[PDB]
Amino acid sequence: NPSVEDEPLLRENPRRFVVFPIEYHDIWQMYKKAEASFWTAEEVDLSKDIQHWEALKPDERHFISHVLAFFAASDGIVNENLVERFSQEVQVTEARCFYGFQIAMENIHSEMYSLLIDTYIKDPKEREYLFNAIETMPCVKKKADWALRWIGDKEATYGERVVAFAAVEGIFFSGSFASIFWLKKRGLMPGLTFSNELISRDEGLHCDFACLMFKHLVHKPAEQRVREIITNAVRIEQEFLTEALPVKLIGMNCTLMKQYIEFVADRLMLELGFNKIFRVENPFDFME
Amino acid sequence: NPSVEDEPLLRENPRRFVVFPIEYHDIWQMYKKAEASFWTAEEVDLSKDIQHWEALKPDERHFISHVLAFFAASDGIVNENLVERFSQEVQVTEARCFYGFQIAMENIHSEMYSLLIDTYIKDPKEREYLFNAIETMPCVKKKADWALRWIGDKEATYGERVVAFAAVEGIFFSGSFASIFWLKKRGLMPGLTFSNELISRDEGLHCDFACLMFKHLVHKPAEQRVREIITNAVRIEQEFLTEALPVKLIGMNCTLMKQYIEFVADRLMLELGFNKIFRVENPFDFME
Ligand SMILES: [Co+2]
Ligand SMILES: [Co+2]
Ligand SMILES: [Co+2]
Ligand SMILES: [Co+2]
Repeated sequence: NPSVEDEPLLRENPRRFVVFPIEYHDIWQMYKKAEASFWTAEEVDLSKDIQHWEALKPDERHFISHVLAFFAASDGIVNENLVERFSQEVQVTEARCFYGFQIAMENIHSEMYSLLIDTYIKDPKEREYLFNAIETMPCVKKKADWALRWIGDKEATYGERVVAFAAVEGIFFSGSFASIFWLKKRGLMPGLTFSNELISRDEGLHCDFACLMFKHLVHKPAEQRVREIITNAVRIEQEFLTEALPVKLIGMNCTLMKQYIEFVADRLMLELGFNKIFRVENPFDFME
Repeated sequence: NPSVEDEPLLRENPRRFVVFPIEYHDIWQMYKKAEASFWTAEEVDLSKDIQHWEALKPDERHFISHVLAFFAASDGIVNENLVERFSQEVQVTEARCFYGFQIAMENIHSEMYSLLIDTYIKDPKEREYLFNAIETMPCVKKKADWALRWIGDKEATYGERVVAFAAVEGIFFSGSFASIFWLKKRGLMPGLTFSNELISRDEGLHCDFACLMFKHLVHKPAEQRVREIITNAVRIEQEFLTEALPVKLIGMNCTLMKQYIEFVADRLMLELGFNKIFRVENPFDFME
């Protein structure tokens, strides 16, 4: 390999397989924060929610079910990206650790969503419909396809793929994470919202890490390119939350939801070392 | 792909990425046992050992240091096998889960050994010597090379590679796990032996799982082939523990150590569904 041979993160250097002669304390500290946040789905008590789900309005259940549909496999995709690309291509021991843990936690998120979906939708029909939302519901498909693309895209560089996946884990999740936090505020679905809390704290960590990898990348995509992969994520996430599945359904103001998504992308841009794109304030007090 | 298209474990079937429509409860139960056994190195208290290491005899420290040398990277190799082969080639959600966890736990074992090595060898010279034992100490190299081979071996089949790695995780570790348990018995090195307890319980689980994968493999290697990959592991592990690093050094009877290694391989053969090879009793009461 050429250009790669000059990238600390990817260079075939290791000639080691050991951990303590610690090379990057920043990457290491990130792996430690994650190890510290370990949790199992068994910990989220879903016993009640089954009826909480009943107390809901039809438009709300519609909403929450479509949102779950998406979360049902995305953390699937992620782990399929991390095991056949990142945790691989990267040869820095501290980063492979962070990545080994991320994969373990994505399979737990993945499990969490399923339990959710099983606890709420008992009629088998719907259940299968939601489980295979990747191939049944357009909107989510137009999402899963995006993250699914950077996996097999044989052309994109690790620089571009890290950003894109940061967009998937932060922008593609921010929409729903915000709306789920809304419910919590409004006193609804404590099993949903509690799980949504643990998981969100993980995705936050998975993005900062992605950003951190980006910053250890030498030859990275130009700002304009990054701005465009992020911007596109914003549009696909917006369209999703104020069109194919309007947050109106749970009583939220689309226009503000949009502004939030942008505020999120702005925070992602800072993290990556660039300027804000949209320059808009985070409109939800319970999010800032 | 041909033959593979007919293997449940490897067939490009998924078209899912979700976990709850649970297909194999046996593989699932194995992933749950593992999730349940989670532990962090932070949990092993090494505060004392530094001097316990001093109370030891020179031949014993020699022994324990060379044994650590090996454990310093093997769990490195394993995870490099699991991320760029098994967790990949396998498409069964329950198995990828077990594998996501195994990788997370191997990076912790990997960390555990380093902490050990740092706590015991303070002089930097030795320390680097042991950390790079893969390229410094023959005997271990003749071990790491074996597991390292089935990783890049482009010819071997997933059937053969599962057995071989089961040989690496059970036979290549049994020797040292036995001798470390000896010390525990004889009142020595509680930090070493305690960590050696947690880790051993994991490798046991990693082998049964490997065996379990083998049993879900349709078209597998013939018994003779399996007998030979296992037998070879026995010889390389024996030679190591009664030649290049005789258990004599910690007061153990080589001849019996050999018999143990065979008893271990026999238990591995049963597990895989075959007949015992050696037919010898497990000689250590504290192991059977
Ligand atoms: Co996740
Ligand atoms: Co994530
Ligand atoms: Co291990
Ligand atoms: Co193992």
